[PDB]
Amino acid sequence: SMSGLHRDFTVASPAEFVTRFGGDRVIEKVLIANNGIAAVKCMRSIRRWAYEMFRNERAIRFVVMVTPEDLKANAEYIKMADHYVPVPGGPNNNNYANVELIVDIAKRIPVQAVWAGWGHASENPKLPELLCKNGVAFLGPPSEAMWALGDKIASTVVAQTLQVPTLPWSGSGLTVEWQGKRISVPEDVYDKGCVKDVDEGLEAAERIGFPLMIKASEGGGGKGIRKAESAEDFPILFRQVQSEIPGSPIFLMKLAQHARHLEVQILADQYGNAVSLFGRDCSIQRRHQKIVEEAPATIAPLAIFEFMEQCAIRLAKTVGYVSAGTVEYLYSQDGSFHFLELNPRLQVEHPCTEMIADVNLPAAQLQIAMGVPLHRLKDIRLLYGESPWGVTPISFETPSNPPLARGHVIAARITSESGTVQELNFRSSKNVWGYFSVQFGHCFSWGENREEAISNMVVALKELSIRGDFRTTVEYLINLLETESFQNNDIDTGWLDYL
Repeated sequence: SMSGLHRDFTVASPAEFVTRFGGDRVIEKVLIANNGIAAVKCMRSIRRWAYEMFRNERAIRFVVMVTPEDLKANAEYIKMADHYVPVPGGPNNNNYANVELIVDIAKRIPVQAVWAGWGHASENPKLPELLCKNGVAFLGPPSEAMWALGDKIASTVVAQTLQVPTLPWSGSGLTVEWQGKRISVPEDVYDKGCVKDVDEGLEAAERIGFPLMIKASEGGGGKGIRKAESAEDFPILFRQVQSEIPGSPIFLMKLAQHARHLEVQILADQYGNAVSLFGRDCSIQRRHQKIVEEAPATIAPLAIFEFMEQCAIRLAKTVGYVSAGTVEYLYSQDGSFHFLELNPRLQVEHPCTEMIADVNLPAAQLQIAMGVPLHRLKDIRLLYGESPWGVTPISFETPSNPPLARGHVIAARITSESGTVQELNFRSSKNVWGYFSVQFGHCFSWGENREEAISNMVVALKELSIRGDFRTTVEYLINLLETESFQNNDIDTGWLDYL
């Protein structure tokens, strides 16, 4: 995982840093509630920052969890960490996703914090909840924020309240009344967004139009989802969704007719300040999978993408968000965008943004978790044109130097033809780096401009193809990246099919 690329700008210990930087809580021992690439990038990013600040890569100790599997396969993440605690094997609910387990190990060590990144319990509000109730910090939003955010039903009411365009759904039109105190959606208004039976489901279904999606809020992970295309199928489809994720609330939402998928990168401290770090473009997908990703998103006019940025920050500030998160939008060929959801966690394609904005996200996460306020994070100060170590307040809303992304990035999701994660090296192109977890992986390419970004990524995939387990699986990526349609960044993405 890439960590990036006279006075004394260093302290002697976490303690001094917390004190010196307006911090309010010292975290020097962290438990990583995850494994694989997530566990690797978390350590690498933080340790890079630890070295820059303490001239000691180990200043922030790490304790990881190891299932009898990862352990036997010799996952690299195991020897990297400072301490590791062996955990039960089997599905994640017996480990990396078992919340009681995490807080239990978190308490016994003890650590001052936990990081889960993405996957597993990363989005389960009961984790930060149980952690705080035992005085263990969380490198992610507080349970209140995720609560106040809720599932799609709740968050959509909130986007709507804040007047953010949304796709027509069973809850279209619902809002709540809106100094402090985060927003909350009444249990009664929430139910007005669901559907209890085929009777009322069909009702709303007619008001929305076909085709549409039948989705269970508790659903997710390939479950609790269906595509209704006619009133003659709604009944069986709706009952299908019921039998798959029983008891779950269900809602309907219009099926977006092939548009762009844009993301906004949010970063917020524990004081009310939240900023955007440009966004990502992930309109290229192969069967519900983000294959190729861009950064920033150029497809959309800076004026319109900047507005999405503001709404996103608004949305975040309202739920009292903390740390990093993603707000997904749906930009249309003409100029219409709709809020889709907010990711209460860091994503795997984050290195894109780290690359165009020079921000070490996991390190930001850790400093915010110690109470350091945005204007006191070196990476942000620099991004805002300020002093690397000044104490000066930064006006994020109306900055004197509106940050500009440095370059363009391309990200490709790759697949194969001891260890769990393999770091990739390229003698060919030099603005590319990647990893491969053994199954899937990612490659990140930097370029002075989009052209060079695409170019480099390609020359890299080719070097990649020399590898045995990569003689075919990445061929279509190269062909795809070289297609003229992609070359000119056509607003239309249809061409992805007849490839």
